[PDB]
Amino acid sequence: AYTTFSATKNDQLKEPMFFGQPVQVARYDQQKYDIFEKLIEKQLSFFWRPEEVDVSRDRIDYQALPEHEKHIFISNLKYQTLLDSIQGRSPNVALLPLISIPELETWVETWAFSETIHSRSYTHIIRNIVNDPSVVFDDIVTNEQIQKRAEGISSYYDELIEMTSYWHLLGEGTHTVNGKTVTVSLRELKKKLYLCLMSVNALEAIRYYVSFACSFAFAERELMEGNAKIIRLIARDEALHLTGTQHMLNLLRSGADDPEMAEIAEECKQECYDLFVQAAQQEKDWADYLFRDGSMIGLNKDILCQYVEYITNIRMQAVGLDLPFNTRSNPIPWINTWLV
Amino acid sequence: AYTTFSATKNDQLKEPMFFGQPVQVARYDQQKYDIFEKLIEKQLSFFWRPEEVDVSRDRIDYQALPEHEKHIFISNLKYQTLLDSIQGRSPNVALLPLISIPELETWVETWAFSETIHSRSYTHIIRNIVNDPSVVFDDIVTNEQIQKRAEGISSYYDELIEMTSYWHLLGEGTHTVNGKTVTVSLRELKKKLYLCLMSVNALEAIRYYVSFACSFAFAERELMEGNAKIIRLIARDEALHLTGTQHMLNLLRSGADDPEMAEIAEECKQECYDLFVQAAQQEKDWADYLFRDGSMIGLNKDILCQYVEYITNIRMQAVGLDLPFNTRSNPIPWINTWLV
Ligand SMILES: [Fe+3]
Ligand SMILES: [Fe+3]
Ligand SMILES: [Fe+3]
Ligand SMILES: [Fe+3]
Ligand SMILES: [Hg+2]
Ligand SMILES: [Hg+2]
Ligand SMILES: [Hg+2]
Ligand SMILES: [Hg+2]
Ligand SMILES: [Hg+2]
Ligand SMILES: [Hg+2]
Ligand SMILES: [Hg+2]
Ligand SMILES: [Hg+2]
Ligand SMILES: [Hg+2]
Ligand SMILES: [Hg+2]
Ligand SMILES: [Hg+2]
Ligand SMILES: [Hg+2]
Ligand SMILES: [Hg+2]
Ligand SMILES: [Hg+2]
Repeated sequence: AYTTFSATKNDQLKEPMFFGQPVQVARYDQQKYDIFEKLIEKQLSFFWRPEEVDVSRDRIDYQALPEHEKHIFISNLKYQTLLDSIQGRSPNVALLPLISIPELETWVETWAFSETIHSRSYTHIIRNIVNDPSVVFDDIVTNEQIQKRAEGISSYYDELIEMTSYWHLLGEGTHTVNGKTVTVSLRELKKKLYLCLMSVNALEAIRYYVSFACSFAFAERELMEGNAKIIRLIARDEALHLTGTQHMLNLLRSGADDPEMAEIAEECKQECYDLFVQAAQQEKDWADYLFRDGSMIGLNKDILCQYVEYITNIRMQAVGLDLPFNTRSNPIPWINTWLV
Repeated sequence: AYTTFSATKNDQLKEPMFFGQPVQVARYDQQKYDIFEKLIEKQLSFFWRPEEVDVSRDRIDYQALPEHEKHIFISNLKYQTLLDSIQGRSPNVALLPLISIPELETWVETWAFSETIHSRSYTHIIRNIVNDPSVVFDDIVTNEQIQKRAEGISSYYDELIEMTSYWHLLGEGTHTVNGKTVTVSLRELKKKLYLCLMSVNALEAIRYYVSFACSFAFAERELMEGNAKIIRLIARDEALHLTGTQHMLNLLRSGADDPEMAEIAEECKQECYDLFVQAAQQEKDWADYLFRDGSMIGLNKDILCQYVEYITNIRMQAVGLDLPFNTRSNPIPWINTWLV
């Protein structure tokens, strides 16, 4: 069913965002949704290369850090490297085979490309501060706690990729594959896309924002400046990445794009709620790992689930869900000097 | 099983380029083949935005152009837009699910991203010279001469993507899928990937350079200089894209990566000869439609035919194939100045 150039002259302004006919000519002169084209212009305007940032003094600062603080810093860096490794390849292998309008196709490619610049940033920081990089890169894959926090991210992507493969190969219906019946259903595939997309939104909206806080706390003490300059540039990109996912989900939820997608949003409302609360909870549980050997000036586990509670509430009402946490002002207003 | 984060701690230096474990950590501190790292570095240095090139006088020059020269100018541009539309998405959908070392994975995504910039520069040129872009864009999909010149490209990719889905889902073996026997072999998928790559090698190395010669012919008569600026930037990216496919193909042939690919390259050497002959022929048959309303003084079918002939021999030799055409000197040496 998938093709890299569908031979049908079709009207790309009238196609749904997903599961319509595959894009053939990449046009940018008109668009169903201007927002995706604007996010492409803005992300190209923000292009930056990690190597321009001097992180040489960070090697000295990290070495002087009080051990539990070296742990807080590198543990958070290791989790940041894991997320951007998944965000470099996955928008592309998971969403590109389903997009039917060109501007969202080129936005998903600009977004995945700015994710690999973030992964390149983390090699630039690690190699500069730790002298045997292999010690931190190999601990990403097997570290129990990084896997508990990231639990569930690969799963959503992988199930969507697998389901997409059945759909494109076999189409809808009940089929037999070696004695087993396999039912392919487009409604199910749309719920899977929807939940996947709400999970990417929770990843960029919440999961990165908790790590920015740990990086900028060091920056407030004039430590790890350098790492902070890079995390600032990354934070500016993520504001756009998050704008993109919020627009995609509000458009699907509003019924403006595919009527059936709005039905699915409403039916899936409780599972979205619980899934956001589980993402927040994983961040909280993580704070226990991070601050087990003691806290640092400006940040501890108490100020952190507070901040995760605050940021989850902001992101959840943005995508029209109900707030799970009791309303707060921002517990760490100093962070806005580094973010927005 | 395809996965976005393989749970196994693996030595990424010992994996093959293709069909080994899916990459989990995107690290850039070490590489099995540093040429892909050097190419990611080079491509990022060459970052350029189309929108910053002033193509306003091109509107006056194109207006002043005689009809048959407008035809030669727009047909060429319509085909280039079709190729980068396919090259923006197809590496990422077809190659990315099969790559096993991080440097090739990020080079394939930086390469695909530079193609969507080439697609975006063509919209910038088109929207500046024509009064309604849709008569250009809507003709591309339906132009039969464009689709005759293009035949082959979308199909190798879709076949490869299809075979990869059956392998990912079903695994190797002989299977019963809806009462039909479906055999999946990794050796046949390897051949498929290998010749997909030979084909990408032939579309980049040949089809693009023909289209460049037709663009710089106007520049040599001091017309279309804004378009000549963009095309010279695209050509500088294409030298990198071509080095990467010739290096992938030559490393697979050397038998230093996967031994079976070195066998595949030997066994399939005549199919690899034939698709280069077929591609060269597609390029010559285009000249009939390209100069159908009349030629230009230094640019006609015989000049385009011996240029295709000349560049096809240079390309085939660089990957160790036999030369099909009579050796000759460059029929249009003026192209050098524009290429470097
Ligand atoms: Fe990121
Ligand atoms: Fe992001
Ligand atoms: Fe290109
Ligand atoms: Fe190219
Ligand atoms: Hg997703
Ligand atoms: Hg997902
Ligand atoms: Hg934090
Ligand atoms: Hg943190
Ligand atoms: Hg940090
Ligand atoms: Hg939902
Ligand atoms: Hg929802
Ligand atoms: Hg959710
Ligand atoms: Hg290919
Ligand atoms: Hg191909
Ligand atoms: Hg030409
Ligand atoms: Hg060959
Ligand atoms: Hg070959
Ligand atoms: Hg000839």
